[PDB]
Amino acid sequence: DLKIARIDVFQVDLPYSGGVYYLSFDATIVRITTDTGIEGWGESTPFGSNYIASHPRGVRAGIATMAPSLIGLDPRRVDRINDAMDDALLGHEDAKTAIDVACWDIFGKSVGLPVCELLGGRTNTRLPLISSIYVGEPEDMRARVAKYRAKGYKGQSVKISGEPVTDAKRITAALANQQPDEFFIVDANGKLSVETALRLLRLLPHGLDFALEAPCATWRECISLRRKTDIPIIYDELATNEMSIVKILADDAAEGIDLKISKAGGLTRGRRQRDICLAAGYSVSVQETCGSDIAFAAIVHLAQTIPERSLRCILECRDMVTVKTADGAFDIQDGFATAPTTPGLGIMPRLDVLGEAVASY
Amino acid sequence: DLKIARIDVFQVDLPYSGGVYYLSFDATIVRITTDTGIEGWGESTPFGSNYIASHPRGVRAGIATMAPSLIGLDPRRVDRINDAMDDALLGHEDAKTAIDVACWDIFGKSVGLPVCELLGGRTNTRLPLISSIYVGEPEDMRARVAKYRAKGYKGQSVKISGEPVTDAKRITAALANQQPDEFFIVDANGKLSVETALRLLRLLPHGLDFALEAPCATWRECISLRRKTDIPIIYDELATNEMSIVKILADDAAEGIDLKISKAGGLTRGRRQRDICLAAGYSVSVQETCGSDIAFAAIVHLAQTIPERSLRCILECRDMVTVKTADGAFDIQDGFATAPTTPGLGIMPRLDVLGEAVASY
Ligand SMILES: [Mg+2]
Ligand SMILES: [Mg+2]
Repeated sequence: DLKIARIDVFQVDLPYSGGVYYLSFDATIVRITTDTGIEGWGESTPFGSNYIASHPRGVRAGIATMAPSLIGLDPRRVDRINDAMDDALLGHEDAKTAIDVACWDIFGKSVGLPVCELLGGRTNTRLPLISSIYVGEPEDMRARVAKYRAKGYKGQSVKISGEPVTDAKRITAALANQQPDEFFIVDANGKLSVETALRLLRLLPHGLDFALEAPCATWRECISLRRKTDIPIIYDELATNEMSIVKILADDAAEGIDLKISKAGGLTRGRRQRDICLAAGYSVSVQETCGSDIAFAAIVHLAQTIPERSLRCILECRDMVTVKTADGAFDIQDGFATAPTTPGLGIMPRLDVLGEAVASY
Repeated sequence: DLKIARIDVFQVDLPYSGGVYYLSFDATIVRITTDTGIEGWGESTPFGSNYIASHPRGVRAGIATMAPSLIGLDPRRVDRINDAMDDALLGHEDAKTAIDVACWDIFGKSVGLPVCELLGGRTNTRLPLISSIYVGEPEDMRARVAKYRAKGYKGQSVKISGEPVTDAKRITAALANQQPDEFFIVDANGKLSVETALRLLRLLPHGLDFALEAPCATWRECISLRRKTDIPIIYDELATNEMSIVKILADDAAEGIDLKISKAGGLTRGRRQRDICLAAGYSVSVQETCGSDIAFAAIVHLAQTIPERSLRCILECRDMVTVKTADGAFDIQDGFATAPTTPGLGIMPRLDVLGEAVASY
């Protein structure tokens, strides 16, 4: 009754809004067209190739291997589509993401409903945006946190380098005037060894309220650290597909996850993981490795289905870039947003920015 | 004093010697040339894209992302080369493999020594080849096991489907006349759920001597099963880089591993893992996902450095294909082989078979 007739891949250079990130992004955007003419869009944009086992060339290569096997399938059967992608290629959540998201776009358009409504129904609360406080001198970090607070942000992500003594001063300053209505995350991006994590935690003065995200690079190290601290731990890099989330629960390894759409594998896997976390009482932040307006659409729709008490902000990933790839109303107002109310993802890509497809199936 | 001047990538179709595998291979071969003219070779050939998170297009895409960063580095500093590959791209052991192996080839040629001698020194014992018994009717499997026994093979790998009742009959028949000098492996290739693994193990009659390889798809399932059985367990698909091997030890999860060169990340990582296993008392089989004569060279040199008591056969991966990519003397004789004694890997590629490079850096 409805079949995938074509899968087109586009490539877009997305300049970094921060100029240069020390220690532009190559975005992969996919358009799926059904036999009836409905078009759906999805995106997968890795944060370089050093964040997790993912890179731009890898995303497109993965799509090339899977795409042929998807032609003729019903895009509305999102779980079956994912089963099919899994049968064609193991892992590669980053390559599967854009395809899955596009199917959801088509799905919503086919029944005339916003994606969040097909994901269980939209909540009646707004979505808090989270700030990104890059590593710098303690006072600089504190000032930037203040700038965001003055813009209405209620969530802040403080990055650290991995050098415990200075990091301690950075966290102390960054949280200097934290308020009762703010949620703070200290993100180590897997840069701490257990030794360094313990040294950092022991150096911190009392009174600092935050959750520690991605403390160490490997599962073993994070578990080892978990046994020696009472600080809330959030998995990000190590939280990949739904099988990894179940492992977190089996190991009582953390208190929540940073659910990045393209690391999870799309909205379908995002839903699977959402339900695992909500069933367990884990907190969930919805973000992305990186991405334009299209990737942001997926973030907002998934987040709009997570009860406020369980949500830990969302990342307006498009803030990381300077090129607009699509139009959409996300109702942004002083640090908060809400999912659109039109069919599908609620976005309309700018074909001129996408250029001609780099691949077609 | 010695630097990488060029990295060329070749692609070779390798027809399956078994005709068609149910439920040809695309081989990636790399040639590294130093500024002084020394050439080294390496290979990475995935067993399709369903075995592990690896595919042909992915191997080459990974090389494209890493290669530029390697130009100018000393190929002899194998561990530093691997550190550099890690700095350019996380994971992707499959893409790193061919480059690492080629550096070892260069390394051995530069000092006029076989790779196994630079890996710690060759043992004085022969390397037993292992058979591959594809799934079939019980009697057919038993007959094929007999065929290999009659050829002098002392190692046998019996594959199963994942259907416990029939699998039990298959294992019973396949091992019907196993001898005192033979080592048997039953490989589930991660196809058993804990439920199915338990049902299979409970159905088997007493007296069957074998080690169970890759029983379940995920780490959690394998640990769960480990707690409910006393059968030796060997990790294959889940044994990836050295960090995973340390995790096996931390979890007391298995008795040994199936070390596949391209899954491990090359000879350097192979050495790292070898030492972890030998230090622990874990058994080690040296194989490959798939591969021609070049990939086979890496297998033999690593295996020739593992004490006989700890080795669990090697896979003559080239037996899986019908196209010869290089000449080399592996001293094959009735189910046994030994590493060559000439410099480097001891192989000379057939340039005519490789065709023109598909990529150059
Ligand atoms: Mg993070
Ligand atoms: Mg195996």
